[PDB]
Amino acid sequence: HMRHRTLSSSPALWASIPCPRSELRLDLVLASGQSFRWKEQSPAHWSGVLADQVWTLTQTEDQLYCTVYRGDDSQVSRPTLEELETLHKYFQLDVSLAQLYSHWASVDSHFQRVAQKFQGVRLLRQDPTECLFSFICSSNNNIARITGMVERLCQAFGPRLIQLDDVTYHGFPNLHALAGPEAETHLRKLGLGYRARYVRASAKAILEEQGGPAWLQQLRVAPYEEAHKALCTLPGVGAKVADCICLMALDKPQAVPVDVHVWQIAHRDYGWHPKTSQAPSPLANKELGNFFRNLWGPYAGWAQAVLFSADLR
Ligand code: NI
Repeated sequence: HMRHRTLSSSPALWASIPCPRSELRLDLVLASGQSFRWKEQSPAHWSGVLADQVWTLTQTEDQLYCTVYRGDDSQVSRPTLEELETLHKYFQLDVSLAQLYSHWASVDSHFQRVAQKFQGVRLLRQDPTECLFSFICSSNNNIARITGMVERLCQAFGPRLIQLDDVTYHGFPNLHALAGPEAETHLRKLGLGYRARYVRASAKAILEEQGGPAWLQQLRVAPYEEAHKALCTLPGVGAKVADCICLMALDKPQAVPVDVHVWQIAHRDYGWHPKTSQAPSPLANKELGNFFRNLWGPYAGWAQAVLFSADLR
């Protein structure tokens, strides 16, 4: 029976990445919303899956402490350099948040007030497949419910990696696993509802009509507007979901997902109304997304995430 680690209960198995807490708050970032796969299994210790490894992460004011569970295969040891470089990339630590916050507050009076309390909110750089199917599950859904759908989906379809205490960790499934003749039926038993059909159909579509997961990497290299349009050809992927994926997995920092909640924030906190009829809609939604890119600049999606974190708490 292997156990989740804490920094005190096994110090020899942890490795540090220098990182001030003003650049990264784990409790604000790893909290369900961007990813649905991290859980605080003991206080201040976040455990979750990256690719095919399980990690536990914790931090001081100055350091990000990391430990990785490779399975029953290897002898237990500290994270390697390359494994740490993965986390560095995952948290996009090359991007200075202090500078971004400063720039956003300079033209946005409301962001300034809000951001004081909620520093260290950045965007994870997520796997496109995981991101796509997680956000297909997000339509007309809440975070708690999405988290359950995603976990149950991984448990039924993805490979087992390891078990820690009562938690069995699964990798996110590949396209082929989600595309089969039984997939939708199974996913309905897991409670996805109508979302079940879109998961299977989008997996099939990518495989049969786009040339497999290599297509998702091409979108990572394509410009935001083309990637966004391409994603909107998938079953169940409209503007909000395409924008989520653009921002969180295809390196498009200007992508700004718009739904009824963003509409709320914008109207209440920014006084925004559409300069158009509106008797929400796709053109009005895009206008709101344009309002925020106009206001915040090319990292508008990142600024939005700060506000979404502040509102949720
Ligand atoms: Ni009004």
